[PDB]
Formats: sequence, structure tokens, C-alpha cells
Amino acid sequence: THWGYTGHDSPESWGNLSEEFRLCSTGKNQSPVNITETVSGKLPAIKVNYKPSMVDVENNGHTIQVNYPEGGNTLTVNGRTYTLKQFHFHVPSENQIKGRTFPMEAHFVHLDENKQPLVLAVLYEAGKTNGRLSSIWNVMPMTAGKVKLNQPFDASTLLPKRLKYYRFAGSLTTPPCTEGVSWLVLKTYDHIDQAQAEKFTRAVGSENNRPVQPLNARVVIE
Ligand SMILES: NS(=O)(=O)c1nnc(NC(=O)CCc2ccccc2)s1
Ligand SMILES: [Zn+2]
Repeated sequence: THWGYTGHDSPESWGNLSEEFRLCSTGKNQSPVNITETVSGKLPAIKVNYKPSMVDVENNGHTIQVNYPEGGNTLTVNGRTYTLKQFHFHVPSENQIKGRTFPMEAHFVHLDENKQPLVLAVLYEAGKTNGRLSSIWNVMPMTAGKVKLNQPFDASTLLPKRLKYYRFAGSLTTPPCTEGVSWLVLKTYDHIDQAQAEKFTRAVGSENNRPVQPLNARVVIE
């Protein structure tokens, strides 16, 4: 069922659009969030095992998505292994840090053996053109189709060597807004241009940022 960021489709209305989408408005542990009050804690370290892969690059009419047909790109945290399935973007960002919104956000979406979801988020500040993403921005389809394995990419490049993160629990930020999702947001920011963000926006057709949802009973760990 059709959903979007403006008109009658809009996020305030996602719950009304379909019975399958009802948690988008009813649910109490939704993403994204404004990270403000955090409990300081001893979080387990992230180990990143990403590598040059063949990826498929899609415009799905809501975001640009780099898909990974095959495994082998993994993240280990607290002894569990999560497989990178895909990563995509939001312009502007969805999450905030103390009210701060960033020009863009990347979401690296994983599953472990148990099928537990985990999104790892990189926030991009205003700065230099992003060299490492230009591979993707060149091949970026500007209509609802896919550019296929003619496309090597190394997602190692897109993560910092400092892997300090905020940790909370929440939802998909898109319908059907399934809860059950672990969020790690990295404290270290990468960088983009204005020209790169607008190209994304041009291609996807709109700004694809869901408003922040109350944290409610949830605690963010620093
Ligand atoms: N905006 S976002 O970063 O939170 C999203 N990421 N994935 C979305 N939906 C899917 O990936 C389809 C399959 C799926 C469902 C549940 C868990 C993992 C994968 S929304
Ligand atoms: Zn996302």
C-alpha cells in the first residue's frame, strides 16, 4: 500500500493507510529518536568485517538502497554475528543528537542467525564532497529501477575507525514500522556536500525523514 513523506500518504497518516501499518502510530518503541538524556554504560565493542563485494543498487521510490545478495559482510558485537543485508540513506537524517539534525543519515541493516534486526547509523555533517560514496552516486538510478552487479563496493570505507555508539531499541522508520530492532548510532560523523544531498533528493523525489518519536520507557546508553 502506497506511502510517502507528503500529501495524504504522510508519516502522521501511515497508521490509517493499512491495518498492517498500525504500529507506526500505536507503538511505543518507535524510531527515530532525539538522543538527549543517556545513561553512560559499558557497551561491547563493535568488530566490522566488511569487504569488496558485488552489490545491487536500487531506487525504491523512497530511498537509494545498496543491496547485498551474498553474506560475508558482517559485524560482531557481544559474541553474536550480524550479516549486512543492505544499506540506504535518509536526507535529511532521521535520528538527532540533542536536537541536532544532520544533512544525511546512512542505515546499515543486519540480521543474525536468530533473525534479530540491527541497524547501524552513520550521520553525515556538512563538509567536503564524500569521495567514498561517489561510486554509488554515479550509478544512482533516478527512477524506480536497479543497477546490477556491475558494481563493486567496499562498505569498510563508510565506517569510522572509532566505533563508539549510542545504543537503544526501536523500530523500522518506514511502514510497517516493525519494532524489535536494535539501534547503534555511531558517535563519529562522516561528511557530505550540498550537491550530493540534493542529488539524492532529486533521485528519490522527496525528503525521506520520518519525525522523531518519543523515547517513552526507553534509555539510550552512551
Ligand atoms: N529506515 S530503516 O533504516 O529503519 C529500514 N530498514 N529496513 C527496512 N525494511 C526492510 O529492510 C525489509 C526487510 C527487513 C525487515 C525487518 C528487519 C530487517 C529487514 S526499513
Ligand atoms: Zn532507514
